[PDB]
Parts: sequence; C-alpha cells; structure tokens
Amino acid sequence: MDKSFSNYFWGANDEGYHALLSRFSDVKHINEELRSFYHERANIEEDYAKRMAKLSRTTFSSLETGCLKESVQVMKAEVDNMAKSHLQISQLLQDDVENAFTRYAASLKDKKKMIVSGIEKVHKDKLSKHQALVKAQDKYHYLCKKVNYYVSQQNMLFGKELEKNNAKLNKTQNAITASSSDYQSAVAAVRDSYARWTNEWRSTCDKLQDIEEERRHFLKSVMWTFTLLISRSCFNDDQACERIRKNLEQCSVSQDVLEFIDAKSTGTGIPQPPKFYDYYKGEVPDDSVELVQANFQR
Amino acid sequence: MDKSFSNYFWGANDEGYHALLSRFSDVKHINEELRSFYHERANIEEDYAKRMAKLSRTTFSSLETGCLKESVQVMKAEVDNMAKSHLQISQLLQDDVENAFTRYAASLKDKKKMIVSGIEKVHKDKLSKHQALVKAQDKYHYLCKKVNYYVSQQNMLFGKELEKNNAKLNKTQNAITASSSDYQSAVAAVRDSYARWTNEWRSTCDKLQDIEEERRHFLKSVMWTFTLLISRSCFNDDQACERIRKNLEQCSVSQDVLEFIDAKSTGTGIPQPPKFYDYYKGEVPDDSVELVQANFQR
Repeated sequence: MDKSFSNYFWGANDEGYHALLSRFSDVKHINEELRSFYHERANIEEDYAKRMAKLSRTTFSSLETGCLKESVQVMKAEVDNMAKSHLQISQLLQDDVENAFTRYAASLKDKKKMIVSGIEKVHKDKLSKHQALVKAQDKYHYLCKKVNYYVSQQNMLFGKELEKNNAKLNKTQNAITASSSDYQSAVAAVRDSYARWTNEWRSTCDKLQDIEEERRHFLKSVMWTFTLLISRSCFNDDQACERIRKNLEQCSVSQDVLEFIDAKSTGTGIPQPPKFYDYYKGEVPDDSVELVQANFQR
Repeated sequence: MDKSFSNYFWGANDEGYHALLSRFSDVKHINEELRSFYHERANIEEDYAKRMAKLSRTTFSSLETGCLKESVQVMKAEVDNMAKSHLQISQLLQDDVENAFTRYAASLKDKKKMIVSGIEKVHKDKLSKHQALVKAQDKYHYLCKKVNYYVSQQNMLFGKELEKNNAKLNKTQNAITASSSDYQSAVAAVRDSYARWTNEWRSTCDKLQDIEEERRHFLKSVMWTFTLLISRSCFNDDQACERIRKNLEQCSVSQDVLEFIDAKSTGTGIPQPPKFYDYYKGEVPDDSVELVQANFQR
C-alpha cells in the first residue's frame, strides 16, 4: 500500500475532502507571511542602497594632493560601486524572491479554481443521490410499516371499519411495488455516484499531492535564491574593498611628500640679513634680498 | 640638496612660514570632511542593522510542518545573526574609523600649539630687529644728506650766515659718526636674529614634515581599517548564508510529505454505497458504513 494522498484522506464522512480543500487557505497564509517578510527585507536593502549612493555623491575639497587624494576618490568610487550592487540586489530581492510568492499566490488561485470546480460538482451529486436514497428508503420503509399495522387491525376490527381497513391495506400493498422499485433505483444511482466519487477524489488527491510537493520545493528554492543573492552581495562588496586596498598599497607616502614639496614650495633661497651701506664708499641702500640656496640634510 | 620642507619653504617674505602655518587649517578641514563621510557611512550601517533586527523579530504561524518549518526558522535566525553582525560592524566603524579622526584632531591641535609656540616668537624677533635696522639706516643716511646740504652751501655763503651754517654742519657731522655706529650695531643684531631664525625654521620645517608624513600614513591606515571592516561584514553574512544552505540541503520534501500524511491522515477506509434492504421481509438496515481500504498507486 503506497503512502499517498490517495490512500490516506478518506473517512466515513469525507473528512479528507473538507480537510484538503480547507488547506488551500493555510497554504495561502504561509505564502503571504513569507512574501511580507521578504517584501520588508527588499525595502531594507533598497533604502540601504539609496543612502549609500547619496553618500557617494559627497564632494570633497581640493585640499588633498597626490596619490592620497586619488585613494579617497577610488574609495568614493568603490563605495558607489557597492551602492550600485546593493541596488541591483534589492531589485532582485523584489523580483526573484518577493514577487515569486506573489506569482505563486496567483497560480495557486487558478489551481484551486480548477480543482475545486471539478470535484465539488461530483461531491454535490454524491450527497444529492444519497438524500434521494434516504427519501426513497423511508417511503418504502413506512409503507411496509403501515401494511404491518393494517394486518394487525384485522384481528379486532369488524363491520364497515374492517372493510375500510382492508381497503387501506390493499391500497398500501399496491403501492409497495412502485415504492420498492424507486428505492432500488435510488440504490443503483447512489452506487454509480459513489463509484464515480471514489475515482474522482483519487484523481483530485493526486493533484493535491502534486501541489503540496511542489509547494515545498518552491519554498526551499526561493529561500535558496535569497541566500545566493546575499552571498553575491558579499562577493561584490568584498571585491570593491579589495580594489581599495590595492590602490592604497600602491600609494607611496614618500612620493606624495615629494610631489607636495614641488607643488607647494615657496622658495629654495634663504633670505640674507641686510648689510651695512657706507654712504661714502658710494654705497646706497637696496631692497634686493640676497638669497643663499638652502642645503640642509633631512 | 635633499628634497625636504627645510630646503623648499623659504621665500623673501617668509612665504613658507605663513604657508606651512595656515597648512594646519587645511589639514583640519580634510580630516573633518573624511570624519563626516565615515560618520554617515557608519550611520547607514546602524540603521541597516536596526531595521534588519526588527524584521527578524517577525513571528510566523505554526501552520508549516516538518523540516521545512525548521528551515524557515533557521533562515529567520540567520537573518537575525546578520543583523547583529551589521550592528557590531557599525559600532566598529564609529569607534575605529570615525572616532579615529577625532582622536587625531585632538593630538594635532596640541602638537600645533607647540610648533606655533616655538617659532612665532622667533619670527617676531626677526621682524623686530629688522624694524630697528631700517630705522637706524634711515637716521644715518638722513644725516649724511644733511651734512651734504650744509657742505654744498659753504662756498655759496659768507660771514655770519656761514657761521650759522657751519655750526649746524659740525653738530650734524658729529652725530653722523654716532649714528653710523648704531647703524652697524643694528646690522650686527639683525644678522644674529636672521641666523637664529634660519636654524630654527629649518628645525620647525623638519617637524612639520614629520607631521605631514604622519598624516598620510594615518589616513591610509583608517581607510584600510574601513575596508577590513566591510570585508569582515561580507564574510559574516556569507557564512550565515552558507549555514542556511547547509540546512536546506538536509531538508527532504518527500519526508515532510510522508510526515504530513501521517499527521493529517483522515482515514484509509473508502465509504461503500448503501445497499437495498428488503423491509418487506424483515431485512433490517445495518447502518454501518462498509470500508474497503484504499490501495491506489502513486
């Protein structure tokens, strides 16, 4: 005996019928919870991306020089690259994760419509025949019961009331044939309906088991996709960080200081103190600052 | 000739003196710009973490079953772990990156007060001696021009006008010898002051260059730290994703469905159709629902 919905969702009152149908709302509930969860997770990522992009738009002054200035620019460009990545990730979190639940809820609605329709008609007919069977069985039952009574009256009745009784008895006996006939027809019709019901519910159970099995594969894959997206985000950001470090590694402080000196130098000549100007040896005061070239060791 | 601050920041008007001193203001503004940048970056990270922790506090319904139910909890728990990680990272960004500039700013301020202390006095003495020189220089040549006036008017003059003239000539000629010595004394003093200034400014230059070198090593170090922190964040999140994937790998859909069937089964008995009970001969309904156990294949 196989372990499937086909063999384990029956019951004397179609318990499996009402159960598996009502489960559709539980599946929908679970699906909506996760959609809502990942909806927020995506917006969190988007906001993060947006703020990081805004930060990348920061303008610095022109006060820094050399490769150190370049490093700040590279760093800002790479923070921007991280923003772009996170924005792309948030978009995928919405489209491939969040919206996957949305597309599932839309698909499930159609699946339920197709399944519920093609089984509730069969079920309604099953109950319809069964009602007709009980109604027919009852008529035939209490007709036989009246015959029993009318015969028992023959022992104590007399006169015109005995013949009136025997008239009722005779009329009731002739009703038995048709009543028994309609009853047996009701038995036959209910048998066929049950036979059709057994086959149809089996078919429905197979389809309902498919949905459940696909549901669990779906939920696993989406959560899997979620981790793939975040791991990708980590790879991207780490690569950006590595590029910042590579740029920093190539940034020589001593070379920067050299270039700083060349660009900011104010003079290599040391001003000499003013000398004595003897009025008599033709000497005359001048303003030309004598310069002696600096020649110190660091 | 070494390429150092000590050899390249002179100039006839002490341009290098004023340039390297106002340099402190630029260095401070660069540091503040970066501090502000990483403050926002740390802030973005903190908001990210806080919002992600709030999300992981979501409560899901207990409608889900099996390993899948466990996987959803593992997923949400690892989302929680990522939030905690991003929170600590934001704290380290604040204390080790952002606050690094704050610690540097304090040390730079106290360092500046010492450089400015030991050089501004020396510079004023240079300017003070120079003012004393130009004043003595002017007095000397003004007297020389005046002795020259009375001399050129000698032969042109006569008697009592000559005597009045020559009297002012003697008084002036006398003063010239004295002012010439004061002029020379000033020249001697100024050359001493310029010598001290030269030796002191080169010393200060060497210190200022140490500061500039220190500064560039510092900013690179803090940027480096920034990348290590983000990379560490990437690592933690990726590990969290791995752990989620380890759990999904071990979760079996088949087993979940098998356990679902076991828990939710509503019966294995197929209800059989009601039979015809010949009431007319005393055949009484056995109101039992005959159950033929299902044996369908999947």
